[PDB]
Amino acid sequence: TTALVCDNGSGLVKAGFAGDDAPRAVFPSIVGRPRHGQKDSYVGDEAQSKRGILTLKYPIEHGIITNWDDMEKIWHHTFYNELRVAPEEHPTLLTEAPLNPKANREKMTQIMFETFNVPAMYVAIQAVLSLYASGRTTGIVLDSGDGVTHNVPIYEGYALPHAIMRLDLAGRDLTDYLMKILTERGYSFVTTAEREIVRDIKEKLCYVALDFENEMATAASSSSLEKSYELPDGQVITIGNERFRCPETLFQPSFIGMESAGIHETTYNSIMKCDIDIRKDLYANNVMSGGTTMYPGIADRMQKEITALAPSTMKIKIIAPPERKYSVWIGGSILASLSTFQQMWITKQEYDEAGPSIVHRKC
Ligand SMILES: CO[C@H]1CC2=CC(=O)O[C@H](C2)[C@H](C)[C@@H](OC)C[C@H](OC)/C=C/[C@H](C)[C@@H](OC)C[C@@H](OC)/C=C/[C@H](C)[C@@H]([C@@H](C)[C@@H](OC)[C@@H](C)CCC(=O)[C@H](C)[C@@H](C/C=C/N(C)C=O)OC)OC(=O)/C=C/C=C(\C)C1
Ligand SMILES: Nc1ncnc2c1ncn2[C@@H]1O[C@H](COP(=O)(O)OP(=O)(O)OP(=O)(O)O)[C@@H](O)[C@H]1O
Ligand SMILES: [Ca+2]
Ligand SMILES: [Ca+2]
Repeated sequence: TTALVCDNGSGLVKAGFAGDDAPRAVFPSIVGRPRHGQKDSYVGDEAQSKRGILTLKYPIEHGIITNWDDMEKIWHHTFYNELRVAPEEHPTLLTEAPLNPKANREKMTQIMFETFNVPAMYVAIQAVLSLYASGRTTGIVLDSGDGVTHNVPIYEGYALPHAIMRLDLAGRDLTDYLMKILTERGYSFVTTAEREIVRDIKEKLCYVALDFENEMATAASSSSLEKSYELPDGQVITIGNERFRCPETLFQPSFIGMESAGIHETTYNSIMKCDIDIRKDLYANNVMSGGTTMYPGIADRMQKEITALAPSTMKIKIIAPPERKYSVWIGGSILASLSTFQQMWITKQEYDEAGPSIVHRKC
């Protein structure tokens, strides 16, 4: 009876056992079916590698599960293939997006008990789990993944739904933009294989400039910011100002034609929707989570930008844990293992005697 933790993301599923330091399984949130072994369906890395003979579907869009048949296949693959577990033997903690609809969390609960016959289950908000992994119960999380970005203020352990901000700009948009600007440089990154290559470039060589203009001027007048990158076939290319122009989009979404406030502004706006009494607690506990917060320099830039927006007397701290690609998962692991959490699981009996809407009371 070890609990399972499944963190379901737009781009990647992170899954494993409560008490482990990291998820054992990290794989793409993709289900593929034949166009014309062969097997009836494929999930994860195998679906991506065999994509030329498959139609791919992405059942989590901007953090929200939108296809239940495909999501069932993802969970089945997680349990049976990746973790090699019988879900009927393990309490299972799932994660969900901030502002996940009531009907959605009901269907998650239904499927876990009825399809997978789990003995117990819980559904927790991703950003809240990341805050827990940072060792606190009060703060404001910026969670940015492959498909969605949220600001989530949290007080005494619970998210404050009225102040949550959602922005449909995240890692996939940054990858697409890097493809575009490397192509404008004189290269050609346009195909699906080239998307995977550019994602690798983004993850290895991009960074957030402390000051965009200073960095552009450095790049214009020297080769000091230029890095080499070797493609799979051996050709070597040069990346220059694209390294920081790509993640700059988070702070200035207009670079890709979005009129949204940038991540510093949405952080400020979210704090200002909260009760005035807790705002200082939020400013002093800005926690970054998700893969799209991984850029070197992001914390210092956030500190600078929030300082410029906040009152002059305000103490501001940005916490950017090294583990933040997996901090939602870690939060789930430590929560599921915690003595005081054990009474909070929805049990199989509780489900049988209430149905899926028990999720609103217990979660
Ligand atoms: C080495 O592993 C760590 C890696 C890590 C990941 C990360 O993302 O962040 C870093 C660490 C982090 C920045 C860190 O870095 C070095 C610094 C952090 O600074 C304070 C230090 C953390 C220590 C690791 C931790 O030592 C155990 C310090 C400790 O200090 C006293 C903190 C303890 C917190 C009390 C504890 C809480 C938050 C955690 O408890 C396990 C929560 C799960 C409690 C949740 C809770 O009380 C809610 C409100 C209640 C009800 C549920 C409400 N829900 C679900 C609402 O939505 O749950 C029952 O928090 C912890 O015990 C946190 C433990 C974290 C780990 C074991 C992860
Ligand atoms: N070192 C890195 N630098 C920049 N981006 C990174 C880095 N590592 C991972 N990423 C990006 O992070 C994203 C994946 O992060 P994450 O697992 O948090 O998202 P997700 O949970 O799948 O999606 P979402 O939370 O949006 O639903 C991808 O876009 C990936 O390219
Ligand atoms: Ca996520
Ligand atoms: Ca703008």
